[PDB]
Amino acid sequence: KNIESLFDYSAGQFEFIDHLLTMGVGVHFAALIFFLVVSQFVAPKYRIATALSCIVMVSAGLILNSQAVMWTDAYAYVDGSYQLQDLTFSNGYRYVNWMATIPCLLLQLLIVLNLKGKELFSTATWLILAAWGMIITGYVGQLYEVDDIAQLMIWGAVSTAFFVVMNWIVGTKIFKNRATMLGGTDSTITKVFWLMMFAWTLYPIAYLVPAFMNNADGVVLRQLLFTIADISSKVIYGLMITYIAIQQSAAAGYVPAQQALGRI
Ligand SMILES: *C/C=C(C)/C=C/C=C(C)/C=C/C1=C(C)CCCC1(C)C
Ligand SMILES: CCCCCCCC/C=C\CCCCCCCC(=O)O
Ligand SMILES: [Cl-]
Ligand SMILES: [Cl-]
Repeated sequence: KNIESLFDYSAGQFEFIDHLLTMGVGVHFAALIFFLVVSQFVAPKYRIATALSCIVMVSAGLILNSQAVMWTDAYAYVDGSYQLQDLTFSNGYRYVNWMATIPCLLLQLLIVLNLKGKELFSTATWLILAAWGMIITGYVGQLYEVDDIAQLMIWGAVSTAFFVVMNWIVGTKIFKNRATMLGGTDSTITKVFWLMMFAWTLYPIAYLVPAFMNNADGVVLRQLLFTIADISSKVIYGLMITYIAIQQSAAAGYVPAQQALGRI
């Protein structure tokens, strides 16, 4: 049901996609160790924001690892090209993983925005419901990326509605709570918003690839877009969230944070 299954791949195409996924694994698990070691310099009220980056690194790293092995399982070099065998490859498992990873990305944002208690629980709940609506409708949509492009487009429009509303909740909370933030991170959090708008928008572009580039090179392009998007939305994002957490920790008087920033 996926466009990947439609084509044979050149050695170059096949190996490049393998390398993209493998590099993806390496970057996320390398970042994992960084987040782990810097977590001790985060104040208790923000430390979970850095823990969530560890959780996202392993979750994302595992899905990329799984995709890479699925890729090599599904294709074998036969008569001069990589051809589909008995096992299958699908990006559908990425969508399932987003059900977990996107709530984690959203939660760590709410934490460094200094949301607490009732507002935190209510905002997270609405955000996660919007996100799940987006992911589920998008998942249904990509079931038709070969059979019914029109249906892909309509489910995509519904998903985009959830996306836009989710982004509005995010922006509203960011620009409202920006003033509460310490150590100059009121400025930093503004860049985080724009990073999210940029990086998360790469995913619907990848979703539309079967509509505007239904060939083997389109398959490469989509994996390339996912790679840019994953690294930006999880790793670069996580680094900014952790920076914000440490900076606010230091400004709040947490001595390990002050000491850590002092060494650099
Ligand atoms: C780490 C993974 C992330 C941040 C994934 C984000 C995914 C999206 C923003 C997906 C958006 C979609 C649309 C807005 C329309 C087409 C269907 C989706 C689900 C690909
Ligand atoms: C934050 C951005 C992270 C970027 C990650 C992607 C790094 C590698 C990017 C690709 C370089 C272009 C490779 C040339 C493609 C050759 C075409 C092919 O062989 O199929
Ligand atoms: Cl604290
Ligand atoms: Cl993920």
